[PDB]
Amino acid sequence: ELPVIDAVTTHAPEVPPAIDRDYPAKVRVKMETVEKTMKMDDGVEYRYWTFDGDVPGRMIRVREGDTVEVEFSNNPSSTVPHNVDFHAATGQGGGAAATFTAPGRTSTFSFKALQPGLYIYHCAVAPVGMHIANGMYGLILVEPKEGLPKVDKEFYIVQGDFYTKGKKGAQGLQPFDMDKAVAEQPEYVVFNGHVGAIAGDNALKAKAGETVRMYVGNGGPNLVSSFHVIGEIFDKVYVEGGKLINENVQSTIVPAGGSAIVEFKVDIPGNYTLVDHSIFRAFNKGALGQLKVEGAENPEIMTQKLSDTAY
Amino acid sequence: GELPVIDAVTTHAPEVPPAIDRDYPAKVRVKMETVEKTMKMDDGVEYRYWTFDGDVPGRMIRVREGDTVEVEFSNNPSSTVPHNVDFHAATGQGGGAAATFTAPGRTSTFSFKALQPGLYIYHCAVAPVGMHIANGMYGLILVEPKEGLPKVDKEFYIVQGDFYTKGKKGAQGLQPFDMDKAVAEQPEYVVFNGHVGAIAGDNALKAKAGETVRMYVGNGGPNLVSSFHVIGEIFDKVYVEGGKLINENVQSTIVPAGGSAIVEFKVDIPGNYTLVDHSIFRAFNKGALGQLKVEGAENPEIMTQKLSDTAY
Amino acid sequence: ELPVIDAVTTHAPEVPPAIDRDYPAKVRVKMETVEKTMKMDDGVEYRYWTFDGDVPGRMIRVREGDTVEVEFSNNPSSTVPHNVDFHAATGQGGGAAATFTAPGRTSTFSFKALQPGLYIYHCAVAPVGMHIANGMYGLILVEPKEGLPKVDKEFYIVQGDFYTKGKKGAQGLQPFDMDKAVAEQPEYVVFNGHVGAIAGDNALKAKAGETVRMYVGNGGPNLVSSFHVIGEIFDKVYVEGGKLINENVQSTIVPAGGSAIVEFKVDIPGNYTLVDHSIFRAFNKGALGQLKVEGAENPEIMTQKLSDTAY
Ligand SMILES: [Cu+2]
Ligand SMILES: [Cu+2]
Ligand SMILES: [Cu+2]
Ligand SMILES: [Cu+2]
Ligand SMILES: [Cu+2]
Ligand SMILES: [Cu+2]
Repeated sequence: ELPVIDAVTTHAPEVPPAIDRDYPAKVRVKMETVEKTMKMDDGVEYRYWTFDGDVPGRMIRVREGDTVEVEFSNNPSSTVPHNVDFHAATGQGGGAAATFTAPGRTSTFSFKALQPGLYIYHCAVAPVGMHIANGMYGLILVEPKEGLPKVDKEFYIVQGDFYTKGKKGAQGLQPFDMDKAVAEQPEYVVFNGHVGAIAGDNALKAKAGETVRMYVGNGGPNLVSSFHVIGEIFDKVYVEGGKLINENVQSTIVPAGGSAIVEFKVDIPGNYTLVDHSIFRAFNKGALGQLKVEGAENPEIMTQKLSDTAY
Repeated sequence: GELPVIDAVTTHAPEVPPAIDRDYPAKVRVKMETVEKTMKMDDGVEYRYWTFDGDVPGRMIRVREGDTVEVEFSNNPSSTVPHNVDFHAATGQGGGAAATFTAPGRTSTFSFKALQPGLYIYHCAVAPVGMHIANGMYGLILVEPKEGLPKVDKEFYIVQGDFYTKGKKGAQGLQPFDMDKAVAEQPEYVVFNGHVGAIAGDNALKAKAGETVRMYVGNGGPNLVSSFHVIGEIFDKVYVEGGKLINENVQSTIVPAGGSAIVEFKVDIPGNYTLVDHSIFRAFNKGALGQLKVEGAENPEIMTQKLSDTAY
Repeated sequence: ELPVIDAVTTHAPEVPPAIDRDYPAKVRVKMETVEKTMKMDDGVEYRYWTFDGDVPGRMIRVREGDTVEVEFSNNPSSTVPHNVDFHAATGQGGGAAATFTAPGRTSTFSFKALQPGLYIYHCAVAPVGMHIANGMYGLILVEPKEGLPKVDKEFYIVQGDFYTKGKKGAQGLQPFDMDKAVAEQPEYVVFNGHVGAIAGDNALKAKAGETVRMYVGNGGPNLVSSFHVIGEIFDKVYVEGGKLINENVQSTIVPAGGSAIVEFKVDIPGNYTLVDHSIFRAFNKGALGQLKVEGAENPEIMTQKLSDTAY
């Protein structure tokens, strides 16, 4: 039958390596759900529900035609059951029924990855919106049979909207707020679970001259992202994460429960800012990340300020 | 004047008219009636709907690019206001709205040429436009390419809409339209085909394992943009924004307000597949949830049941 | 080096002429920021922050491979500094750092236009959302080296959402409302800065038989547009302002901080209404424009009302 291979899965913002196999395999993935309290912002704590200890879950990377076998464990300290719906999976609930797992239990199931693409996976236990809004989502990349083109740098980015009882900035442990969630009025909108998770000392890094690809998911639960990198243009966009390629795009829509792949070349050093360009989200609710690029200046691409005079 | 005349075959949702087996233009005659009527929105919740032909959405029309569409548009004498129709398929003043303004008890006729293929919203455009749309007056007209569309085993007609009631969702009785919530874009219900449960439970769509499925998806709005997804399926093909461009291997696709999309997939194994707007509180808290029930033989090679349950 | 050329820029809804040049140039652009009070609607005044005296800024048109040299002046009557982030620019802030300009000063800098497309530019001084929400955005078109196809008529259209302390209709000078902006609850949604800016006596004009191209931007700050022209179908859409072309589209998404190009032939006379088809925006918040087309009727394309009888 098919050979068995253990999956390499990565914590955001890292991405598993490209697959060098030209035949189908049974790829074994282990996942654990963990409820834990973490910092959403300075002085603000939140009780996240997570795949494997953070938001988003770890990235999976398989090849079209693979069978994906999932061993799904719910930590005994969890208060509720959890499960997983893979948008990459064809069949009931994307796997949700087969993976329904009470605290302190393990479920196993498998599915065939019939189509390439970049797929959200998320918990689907009722009330589904709360399980997602507490942070239970990630991406699985299903490569085309021939692979994707080579790039220098790859990053794993997932946007989410969060609903707290207090206003943004209100200190302490902030509970989930169902009324704000139903009204689609989030207090925080973030990349990778937390304000500053990929900014500042957590900034992404590259060098001038390098090609960059970002695997961008939107776990929602509710918002649609107008995704943009300040100071860059997307040379290529895989539209809605599908096969169709657009070029020379400044800002691209990432549907709720959907994805996009964007590619660009960083030509000169600087700090490049990832945003949701519904711009009060970025500068007032947290939807802001950084890519720091080192290397040599090149005035032919962009200069510093050349003069300052009276007007 | 010398074209043959064909009576249109139109369908109530979720059904779709047969494919056109024509490689030549015709004059297609369409009859429409507008009716105001109280129906159930949800358990114990009633709503005064304004409708094309007695339900939400209106009946689906299907013609071929290059056809002349002759519309006979009647407003039921019981209606309280005039109604008309703007076809996004039509080129010219108001998409036909200027030519179809019809008082209760009257009938208007006009015609237009369907110059471009696509999947087009049609809706009432009487002032105030947002209320006429928000009360349910929208449908789809499919204009086929001259060579037709590929064959598929099953076709469905789905239209999302957002609704604005004075009471909160669940509040019992006849709920009036709430202008202030509509202007704020804060709907109480978000539904497929006009009502909670319209294509779920006993009303679920039906297919058999092995069949290819095409869904004609509209968004009448008035206000929301849909992130459309089928739980347990991947879109093999998407006609982007309802146009000529085809995307493939898409999990969730944007349906603009007043816009559309065509999606296609193959249902490989049995199960209950859920249509949602994946702005997910709309799906599970406001009604934007449909079901496709597929019967046939299991296939563990596509997906298994739970294989084991052990202590962790 | 490069020949130096002065830019021809235009106030909306006009577009600069097509570029016939077959060689790269250094294109000099002068921009001034001005804060001024203008009418938003009948009896409603608003303190706008503008590029060159209105909303949107003047449209810039250059050729892929040009160097764009910007002379950026901030009027001494301004209360705060202003700058510009060009989405067409590759590098720090899209130029925002290099163009940071206090009231009464002029900055200069330059950047190379590396990719064709239709790009938003906007102010990026903190708080970014407020500078954008007060009116500081425009479009720059970067033509492909071979130019775009010829059309008869071209228009410059930019949607924006505005946040006033009072409800829509409230008279007098209306201050910016930060709370409504953070909540994404605008009072006005308009084309080109004001209610009626391209309607009525300000309507766009064409003649039956002409091909029309609209360069459509969305300055936001927050809303995504479902752009539609009542009575027309888009023959061509440059998706998200990029290279990919869709055809036969009734309504297209314009991302926040993004753009689209749409093209259609006007076949018969009439009044064709530009709307955001999130339709309460168009008929209750101001997102309504008009294209008046003169010429001969053609009943084979659409008839008038042919009869009115009893039912
Ligand atoms: Cu869960
Ligand atoms: Cu999902
Ligand atoms: Cu009506
Ligand atoms: Cu419409
Ligand atoms: Cu400014
Ligand atoms: Cu920007």
